[PDB]
Amino acid sequence: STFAYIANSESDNISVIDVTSNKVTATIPVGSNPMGAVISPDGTKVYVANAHSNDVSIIDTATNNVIATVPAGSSPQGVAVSPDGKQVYVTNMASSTLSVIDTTSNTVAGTVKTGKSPLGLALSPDGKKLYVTNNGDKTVSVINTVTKAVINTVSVGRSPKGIAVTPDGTKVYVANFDSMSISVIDTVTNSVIDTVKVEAAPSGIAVNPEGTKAYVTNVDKYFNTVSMIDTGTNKITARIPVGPDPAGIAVTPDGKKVYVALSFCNTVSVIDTATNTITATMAVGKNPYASGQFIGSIPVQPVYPSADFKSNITSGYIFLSEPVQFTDLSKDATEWKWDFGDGSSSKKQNPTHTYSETGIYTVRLTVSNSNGTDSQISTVNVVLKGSPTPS
Repeated sequence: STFAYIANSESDNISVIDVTSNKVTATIPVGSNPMGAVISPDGTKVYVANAHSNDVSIIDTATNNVIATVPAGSSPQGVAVSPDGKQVYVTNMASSTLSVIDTTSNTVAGTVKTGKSPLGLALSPDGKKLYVTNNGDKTVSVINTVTKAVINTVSVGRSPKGIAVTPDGTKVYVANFDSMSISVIDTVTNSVIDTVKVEAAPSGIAVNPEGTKAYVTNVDKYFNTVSMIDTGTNKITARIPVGPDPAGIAVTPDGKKVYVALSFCNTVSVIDTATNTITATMAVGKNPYASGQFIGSIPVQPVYPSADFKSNITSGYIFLSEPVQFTDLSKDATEWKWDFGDGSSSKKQNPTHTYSETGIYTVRLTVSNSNGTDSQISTVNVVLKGSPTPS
């Protein structure tokens, strides 16, 4: 049960996607301008940064329900979850602070002054060090999660954004958006040990489970790509063309797929890490952003409805003004939404419809329940008696 949680900033909701079928299985309303979603290590909770409502939504992965809303700082952007799931970290861009949230009480247990305009954050594997990119300061703040103090300020490039730590915790990669480079930090000394020059504006960063490769989203008018970086040489080895303004990015836990949210297109592109090719691009909410750990396996899967139906159409076609009987065959559905493909619709389970003009119509059935949604399509050929029949 592996899923992706995409924050649709302009529709104030979260798109849940089954990474196995690349299908959106649910849409969860949250706060205002959700800019980030992250799943806890155990996969039981998802945390969402609502930029315009200065708070965090907490979602129960078993029911897709928001169970709480914790107030944060000014303009929350990114979230990270401690290895045990007891503390949630949030970057507050406008107030240049970091909120530390206690998950046993779901309340703010600390506020740390970061660099100017913090954005990206990534936690060390042991959970003791948090790394924050101060986007408006050309620096990364290294915070001691125990003392809640910045123990070191690493100098990086201009407008640092995306940031990630390797699985073995030896290196932290930093995307310097305006400097067209990627800083590499040695966690042992918090020293920049290498700066990788790139073709465009590096934005998001994600290291694969093996720690061998790091994927980077690069912004450039018309030449947007998803680049790869060999963690052993710190050199780009491949570039994959993607839609405009790629931002956030994540690798699936099995390392087979790469998810990229295209805010400008209201879609999410899926890449096969084996062939470095785009194997799918699906629609989500408006202005999707997905930073950090937004993909993970959950122990309990919510009971999703399964759309399916049939009609009284036998010959593959139907005559003009001849009624069509639709029978719902969906599983675990409590709500129906029929689109006949002619501008009319229905909310009845088993609707009847008559078309007023000949033609080929697309009939879509969208079923839903407290946990999510599912859809089914069907083509209906309406013709006159004696007219040519379909193949």
